[PDB]
Amino acid sequence: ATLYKMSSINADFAFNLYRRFTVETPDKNIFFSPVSISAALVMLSFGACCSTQTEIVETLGFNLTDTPMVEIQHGFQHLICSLNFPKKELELQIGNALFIGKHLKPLAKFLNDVKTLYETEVFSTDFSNISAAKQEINSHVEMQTKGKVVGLIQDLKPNTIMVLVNYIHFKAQWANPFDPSKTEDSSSFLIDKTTTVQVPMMHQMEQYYHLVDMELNCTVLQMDYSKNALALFVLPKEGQMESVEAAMSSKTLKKWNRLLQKGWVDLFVPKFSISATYDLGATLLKMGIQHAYSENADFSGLTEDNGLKLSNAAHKAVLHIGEKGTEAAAVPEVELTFLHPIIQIDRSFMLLILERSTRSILFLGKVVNPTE
Ligand SMILES: N[C@@H](Cc1cc(I)c(Oc2cc(I)c(O)c(I)c2)c(I)c1)C(=O)O
Ligand SMILES: [F-]
Ligand code: NA
Repeated sequence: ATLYKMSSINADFAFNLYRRFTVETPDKNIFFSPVSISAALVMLSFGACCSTQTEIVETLGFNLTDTPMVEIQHGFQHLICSLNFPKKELELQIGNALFIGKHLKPLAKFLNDVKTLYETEVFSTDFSNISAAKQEINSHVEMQTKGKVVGLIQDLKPNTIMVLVNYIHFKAQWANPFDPSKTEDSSSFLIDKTTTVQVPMMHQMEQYYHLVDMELNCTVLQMDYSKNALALFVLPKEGQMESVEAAMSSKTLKKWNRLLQKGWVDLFVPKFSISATYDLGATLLKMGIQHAYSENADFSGLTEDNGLKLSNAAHKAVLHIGEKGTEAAAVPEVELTFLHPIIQIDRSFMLLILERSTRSILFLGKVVNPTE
């Protein structure tokens, strides 16, 4: 039940956070894992008390009258268990960790609870050595992501006390892989009104769920992975990116779920990779997480020691889109005449990667320029 309520709330948080990012960095690539951020902040909240705690979950979009705190905590336990369960043909792990200055001692019950509930690991770190601390954090993340997310954290100020990190590991195959013999190099991709970049353009004629949204002035194309997950490509009409961004919400996803229809599409999709790195504090504080960052932070559920507060919450997300899926691997031959409409993704678009069993947003972003 809680898992069901969480989907809409987590999606609205995703889009609200996305909009915060557009105002921090206008007209630049955006790419992050909403569900991983949500889960990490619920974990952090598990060690917080009073307003420090309620600020976090309310900023995530929850109403404590509707979903009591313990229900949220257990709903996210169930979510992580579900997403991270081993599945054939899909690797999916969301995860997080805390790095805490060595002078502060976490409560053993907290450590054991968050490992059990959320798979979280917690490390004692000497933040007086900034380069060493960054390497420790980044090595942890690189190992947890089987090497895919490298250099997640880039900046730490002196007097760092606690760092939250969150990440996602994702490996998947398209239900309908592209034939690499049809991939065209150096196709033109508009990164703004007048500027083009050259990108390889994959090409497949197949049946896809898609729609033309007359209200929001965009075309939506659904491409399934072979297990659990799917991609939505959101292609705004000329000059309509801003109106699309403003409209994205859990209500919009519900509308599209109903209106998507299947048919033949002569489809052209760029082959590319995207990444982005964030220090989330700026946005999260604006969105309402204040006490956790202050000298009055109440982390009594985390430690009996005085002086614990959040210093930084860091996140990096990366994804490849290629002929097979997420991996640069061969497409076996076995796995591959009326006039059909063309959808050509040759200009800036929004991208969602969704997980079906839990209705989580694994990745959300805007591809302004696919050639980083
Ligand atoms: N129809 C197919 C394909 C599909 C899956 C998902 I996941 C999705 O994204 C959401 C996200 C939220 I949040 C919702 O409340 C709803 I309804 C759909 C959409 I669009 C389409 C299915 O379900 O397998
Ligand atoms: F196939
Ligand atoms: Na296949």
